[PDB]
Amino acid sequence: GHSYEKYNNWETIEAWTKQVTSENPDLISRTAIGTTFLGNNIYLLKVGKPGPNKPAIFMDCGFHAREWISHAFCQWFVREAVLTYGYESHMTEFLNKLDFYVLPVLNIDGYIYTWTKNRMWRKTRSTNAGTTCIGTDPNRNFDAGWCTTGASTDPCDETYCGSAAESEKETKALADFIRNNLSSIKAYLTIHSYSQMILYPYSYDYKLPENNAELNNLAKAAVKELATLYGTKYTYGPGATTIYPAAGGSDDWAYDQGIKYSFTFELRDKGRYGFILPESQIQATCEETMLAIKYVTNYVLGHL
Ligand SMILES: CCCCC[C@H](NC(=O)OCc1ccccc1)P(=O)(O)O[C@H](C(=O)O)c1cccc(NC(=N)N)c1
Ligand SMILES: [Zn+2]
Repeated sequence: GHSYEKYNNWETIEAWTKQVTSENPDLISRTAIGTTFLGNNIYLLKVGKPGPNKPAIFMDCGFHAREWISHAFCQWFVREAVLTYGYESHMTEFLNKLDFYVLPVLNIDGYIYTWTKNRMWRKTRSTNAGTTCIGTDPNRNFDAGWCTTGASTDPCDETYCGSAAESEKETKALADFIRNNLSSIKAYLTIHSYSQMILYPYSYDYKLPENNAELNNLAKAAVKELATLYGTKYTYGPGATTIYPAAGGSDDWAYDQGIKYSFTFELRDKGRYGFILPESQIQATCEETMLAIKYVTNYVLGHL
C-alpha cells in the first residue's frame, strides 16, 4: 500500500497516481507524456481547478534514482494541494489561478533499479552501444551547453552526458512537453537531494541570468520561509559557483527556453545520511519544502 511517510516503489507510486486522480477529478488530471527505456509510463499530474488558458508551474521529481526524498516530495505536494484546497487561502488561490504540472518520477527505470538491485544508482537504465555499461545521467542530457563541462563522455561514468542531447526517452519526453507548453509555463522547479540548497542558472557556464538579482532575492526569501518551520538552513545562488559547474541540466535548459523562474532544489540533508534519508524525516522535510515552493508560487503569480 501507499504511504506519504514512507518511500514507495514504482508499482505503488503508479497505482497512487491513478487513485489520487480518481478520488480528486475536480483537482487532478493524469496523462502520460511518454515511455521510459524499459517501457514504464511517465505520468504527469495536472493539479489545479480546471479552467481555460491558465498559466502553469512545472515541477518534477525523481531525475536521479537514489534521491528518494525527491520522489516523496512530489507525492506529498499533491496531497497537500487536494486536502487544503478550499480551506487554506493561498493554496485555494494558487489552484484557482494556475495549474501545477507535477511529474512525480522522471527516471522510473533507475528508481526501480534502486529498489531491486542497487540503492545508489543514479542514471537511467538505457543500454549503450559498444559497452556493457548502462545508463545516462538525465541531468547532463539536456541541450544546455551540452556535455561541455562537469560531464563525462564515457557511458561507464555517473555523469555520462549521453550520445547526444535528449538521447534518452525520458529527457526527450520532458523537453517535448515543456516545449509544447511554453506559453503557459511560468516557472520550472526540479527536485533533487541532497545538500539543502536552492540553485538557479547558470551551471553550464559562469555567466549570470539577466534576472540574476531577482532570482537571488527570490531564493533568499524562499530559504528564509523554509527555515521558519524547523530551523533547517539552506544556502542558495547560481549553480556554477554555489555547488559546481555542470552542463546539460534541465534548469539551465528550461531557463534558456524563456522560463524566467527556474530552480533546482536540493533537499535534506547535508551528508549525515545523504541520499539514504530516513523515512522518519520525510514529513518534516516535505513540510518545510512546501513552504518554499508555495512562497515561490505566490511570487510567480504576482508577476504574471
Ligand atoms: C553533496 C552530494 C550531493 C550533491 C547533489 C547531487 N550531486 C551528485 O550526486 O553528484 C554526483 C557525482 C558527481 C561527480 C562525479 C560522480 C558523482 P545532484 O542532485 O545530482 O546535483 C544535481 C546534478 O549534479 O545534476 C544539480 C545540483 C545543483 C544544480 C544543478 N543544475 C545543473 N544544471 N547542473 C544540478
Ligand atoms: Zn540529483
